[PDB]
Amino acid sequence: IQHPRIGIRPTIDGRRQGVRESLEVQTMNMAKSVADLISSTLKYPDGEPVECVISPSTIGRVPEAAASHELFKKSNVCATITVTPCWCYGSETMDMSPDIPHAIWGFNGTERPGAVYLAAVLASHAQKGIPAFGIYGRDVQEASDTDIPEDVKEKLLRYARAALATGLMRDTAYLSMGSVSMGIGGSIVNPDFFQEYLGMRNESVDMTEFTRRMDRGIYDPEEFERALKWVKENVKEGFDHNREDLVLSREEKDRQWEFVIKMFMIGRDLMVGNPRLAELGFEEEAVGHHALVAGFQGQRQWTDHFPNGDFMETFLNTQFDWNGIRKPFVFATENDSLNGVSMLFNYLLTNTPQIFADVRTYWSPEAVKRVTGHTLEGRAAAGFLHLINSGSCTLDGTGQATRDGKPIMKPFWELEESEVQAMLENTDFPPANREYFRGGGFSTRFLTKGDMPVTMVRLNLLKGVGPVLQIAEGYTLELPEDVHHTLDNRTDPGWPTTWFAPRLTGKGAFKSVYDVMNNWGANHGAITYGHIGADLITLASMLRIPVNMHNVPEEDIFRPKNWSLFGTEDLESADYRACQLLGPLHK
Ligand SMILES: [Mn+2]
Repeated sequence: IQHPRIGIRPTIDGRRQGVRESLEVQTMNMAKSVADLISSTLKYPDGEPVECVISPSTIGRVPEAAASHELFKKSNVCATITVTPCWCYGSETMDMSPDIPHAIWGFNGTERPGAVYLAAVLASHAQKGIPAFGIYGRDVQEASDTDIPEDVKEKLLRYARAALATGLMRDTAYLSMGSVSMGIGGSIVNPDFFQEYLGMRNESVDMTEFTRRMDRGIYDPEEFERALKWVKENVKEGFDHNREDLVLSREEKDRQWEFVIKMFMIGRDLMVGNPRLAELGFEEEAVGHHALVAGFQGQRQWTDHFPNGDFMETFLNTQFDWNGIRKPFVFATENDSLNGVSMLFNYLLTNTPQIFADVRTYWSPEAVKRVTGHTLEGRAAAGFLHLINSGSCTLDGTGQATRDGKPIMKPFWELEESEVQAMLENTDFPPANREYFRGGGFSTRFLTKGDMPVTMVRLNLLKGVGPVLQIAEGYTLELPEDVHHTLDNRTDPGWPTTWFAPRLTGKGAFKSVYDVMNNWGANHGAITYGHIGADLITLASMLRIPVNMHNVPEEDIFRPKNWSLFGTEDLESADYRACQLLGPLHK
């Protein structure tokens, strides 16, 4: 986990004999209050507070800009925020860095013409092709006021959350274990996308590596014994749906439990390395693959032979195991690298674990009535989607964590012991269906609680354009029990279920629930706790990824100010024109 910094640049009128001297304290204060707002509100994925760096002085002339640049170059700065209460000399004071985002906050004061600077400097940004965000508060503030108004706070934090996400991805790897899974497009990994858009490397390991490590004892035998004991005490094996001649013996199931535990360990060791392996004499394997995110191909070649990836996938994505409560390791079923990245976006913006799901079924009010006799009401009234992965899901996806008596998913450092216990208590692990997964294993089964606000998210590669992002804010649903059971028993009752209704807006692909499904670009989605659409739109514009589809209110759209120059009326097309022209950060 990197600690990318936000660089705060206090710019000032350069002229002295009184002018500059009298603005110094106010200008330096704006910088310090942004730093405080950020460091006391946001945290890195590891729970540490976000770190900021202020320029070595206020910036009135270019050599002060160069000094700031010098300091930032070596303080691991992933983005800048310029703050000012006054007029400053635009092109002499601006940050020229083309590979990171920039935001300018201009104080809305009258003696304090920060807004004139704001607009002038953003004009330079747009003219010189260096995208920058503009942060202007609705209400004139007194020259003395040091409160950051709420509209300003909101823009600053949104900008900062998205910037930090770009900073956390940069220079990390995606690891593939295996390759293409059952001709799924997202499993045909495109390194140009990772490299150009995300600043990321691609690593790769054939699944044979698992076998090698199991056969030769390349994992921690002490951990294994603690894991086996923990699993027996905490993991409840579920109902075996297998037909008579496919049902495994108690002995063979017990062996498979040992196997999937070692899978989890090896998967995790592959991603992030493990000091213990160096102690055991496997110095090369100890380093890992520097993976901020990864996937397991599984089907068909591995799952035809050996226990499936469900246990490994579930637990990497879950915020605890026998070693205690912890960050998740963002992990893609079927090596769907695009779903992995979709989950990664959500994860880095929220510090919360991520649901991987097949978008399995659209249930219309009509089909529910025919099948169950029940007329849908409330949030479910317009129909809904069955979100269900083929065996694995973050246990946090139960929705068993709670805030104000409402279901949520939490960053790991906020998880209480009773919440973790409730997640386990409400989860089952049915043996794998051996008509699909000959090699065996155990899937994960639970039902996500209703009434949880969530965002479903997907990146798709469009040939000759690149990645495009789709976003659907909505709510999890609680169906009447007999209705849930009917719909479930008829689909895949060995797997975990989330019932999802997207918010409809009457525009675009959100006129009906069917249209949301009909416009979804893959079999998979990434689903996070929270309504994070506006954050995703902001992140997307930083990465020059167009948004093909979202249900976020237009007034929450926050993009660099030069997008505006591509159009104010057809925001979608303006977004494609801007992303098209600017291209990916690292091309
Ligand atoms: Mn799938």
